[PDB]
Amino acid sequence: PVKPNYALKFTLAGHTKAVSSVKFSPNGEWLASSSADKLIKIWGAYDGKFEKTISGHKLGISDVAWSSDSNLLVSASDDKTLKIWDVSSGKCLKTLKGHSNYVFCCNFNPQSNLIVSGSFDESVRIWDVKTGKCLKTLPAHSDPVSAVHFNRDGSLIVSSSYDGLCRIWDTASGQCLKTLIDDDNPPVSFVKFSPNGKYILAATLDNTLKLWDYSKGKCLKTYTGHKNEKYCIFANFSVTGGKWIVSGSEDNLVYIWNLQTKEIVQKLQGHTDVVISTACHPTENIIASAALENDKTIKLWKSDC
Ligand SMILES: COc1cc(CN2CCc3c(cc(Cn4ccnc4C)cc3-c3cn(C)nc3C(F)(F)F)C2=O)cc(OC)c1
Repeated sequence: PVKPNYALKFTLAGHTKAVSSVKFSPNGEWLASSSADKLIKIWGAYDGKFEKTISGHKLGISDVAWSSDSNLLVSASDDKTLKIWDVSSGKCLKTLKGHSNYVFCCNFNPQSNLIVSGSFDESVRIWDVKTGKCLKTLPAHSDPVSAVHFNRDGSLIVSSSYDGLCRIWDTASGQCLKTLIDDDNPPVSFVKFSPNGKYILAATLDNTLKLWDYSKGKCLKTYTGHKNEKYCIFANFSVTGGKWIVSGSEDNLVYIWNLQTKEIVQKLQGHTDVVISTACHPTENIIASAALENDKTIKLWKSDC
């Protein structure tokens, strides 16, 4: 494929404040969304059909993530907690307490016995899913933590922060294995491992995304053309068809790049505020996007490649 042809199929209205994060369930059936309105919503991944609302946090929610079997969700809230939810019943199974400021980002490990979180309190915490207890507190950064992600076998965690650092952590020991910097130390607004686990995709608040080989510390690709100077915006590897990079943008568009050539191959227009979050369906060429307070809708876009 040379270029995709993503076209708007559904617009998902229901949150009453900015949408903070959207994620597809690993089994492809569902989309979960979190919002500053303190709610989680569940939507059909293929038809946009509203499914249910999950409530219980006392303040807005920044992030949600799915367990590997698609049965559990974890949410990260301004109330300083994370919550583990059984999706099909809606019950809160555990409340994870320990952070001393907003919890901004979260993820399960692939085995989904652990949760990693990053907080405005500048720490990363590793939690046991079964007991809800904090296993490790990492003195990870000197500014809020903008992203945390496990690699494909769960042995590593990558974190990013406004302090301009990206760090790689040994899940088992909690030891910092690598600190990665970039010229002029722009805030690092997002990071995540590539699906094969060999690369790091990192956003910096200088309107730039970079694909890094973190082992050799070498920048392999640079993607520009979007607007990213103010917000932490999710980015993705799209792998079900053509190999793309996907990101939101502060000009209200979804950007899609060719991973190897770095050329913009499509811009998706429709949102009326910053596109803060995008996600890529695990098996079909479907993108979900979500926007800030002046918009508050989620959109599902479908491509033939
Ligand atoms: C002190 O300076 C700062 C400023 C900022 C700015 N900041 C704060 C608000 C915010 C931001 C990014 C994302 C997207 N997101 C979430 C998890 N991972 C990602 C990529 C969601 C939200 C958010 C949370 N809630 C409850 N409502 C929202 C919404 F904006 F949608 F209203 C964001 O950029 C961040 C920061 O440290 C991290 C330090």
